Amino acid sequence: TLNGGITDMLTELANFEKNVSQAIHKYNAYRKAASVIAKYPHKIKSGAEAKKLPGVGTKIAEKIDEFLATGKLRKLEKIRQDDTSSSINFLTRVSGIGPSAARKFVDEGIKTLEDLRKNEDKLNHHQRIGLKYFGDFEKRIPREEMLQMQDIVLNEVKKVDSEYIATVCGSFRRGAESSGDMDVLLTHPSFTSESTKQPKLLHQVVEQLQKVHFITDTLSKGETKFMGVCQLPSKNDEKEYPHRRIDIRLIPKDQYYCGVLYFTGSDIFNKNMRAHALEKGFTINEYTIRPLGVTGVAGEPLPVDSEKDIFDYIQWKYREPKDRSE
DNA sequence: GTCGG
DNA sequence: GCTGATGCGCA
DNA sequence: CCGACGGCGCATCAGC
Ligand SMILES: [Cl-]
Ligand SMILES: [Cl-]
Ligand SMILES: [Mg+2]
Ligand SMILES: [Mg+2]
Ligand SMILES: [Mg+2]
Ligand code: NA
Ligand code: NA
Repeated sequence: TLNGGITDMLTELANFEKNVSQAIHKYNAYRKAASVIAKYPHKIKSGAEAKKLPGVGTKIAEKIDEFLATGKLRKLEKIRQDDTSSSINFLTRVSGIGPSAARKFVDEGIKTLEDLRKNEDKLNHHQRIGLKYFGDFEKRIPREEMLQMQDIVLNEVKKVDSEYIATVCGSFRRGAESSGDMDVLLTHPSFTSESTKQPKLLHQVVEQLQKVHFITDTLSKGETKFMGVCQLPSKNDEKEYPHRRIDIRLIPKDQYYCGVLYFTGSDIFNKNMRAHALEKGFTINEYTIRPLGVTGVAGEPLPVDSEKDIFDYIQWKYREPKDRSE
């Protein structure tokens, strides 16, 4: 990988600011730099060169200078050698333990995995499930399994009502060889911006996936978003597949393109597209693209008939999902 | 941390 | 209950 | 040279 050194460096630092320093802005700042640099088609040979790129500033350039000179960064070596920092960072890897909780747990001497398993009682349900499948959630999902999981989900959706449409989004939709989790966008005719008089559209689908033992646990669940756990069925005498995170998001059918755009990501792409829409005087969310009022407030949703249409409004060359990755 | 008001 | 803030998610 | 930075769903707690 071309500038992997640098981008691993910046990505490790971002994680440090988010998880340990709880500096969310520095987090984004490192993330922005890392994306632009990873996109940069020449091997970077100095800090000054990188500083031309948007979102690289003086300090990231010093850091690139150091790393190019020595193959490491001292700041990161300090961080790597601080048990406290390192235990904080590590707890955030549990699903449902973010920066606050991680920090609190460490402040009362919960520093290891063994410690968490001995204090289940201190964990809410989400954290308790995060911990239970901690090792499973660390693994990636090969595309060939994602294809099995998709087949399973679309099959059951169809079974509940053939008018549902389910679309596997995220990295999968971008053509990744492996995904972190499974992201499913859901639409039904009876759910539109103009209204829902029909009850339990998401519920019916979650219930049916539990009925067939695909969904095994629920992290959080509302009327439009489900966050939970699933598992492919294994064969006799072969060890089980790991459990996997699954997110299902019910979007109004008439807002499908904004939704699919949102759920396809990547998260950096989304944030840069939304940032760009603003420079052009629009605001994009998963539901709509709207123009900006001078008073700050957003006006009315513009009509969209394709993903392509959203890019057009902000005057971007359409980018296929595979080119929305990092 | 960066870029821009 | 509510509104709002915060925490932890998602892309 | 301080001070915004995409946007939002769900869970939970504070102060009504
Ligand atoms: Cl749309
Ligand atoms: Cl909206
Ligand atoms: Mg992700
Ligand atoms: Mg995903
Ligand atoms: Mg996901
Ligand atoms: Na720059
Ligand atoms: Na976490």
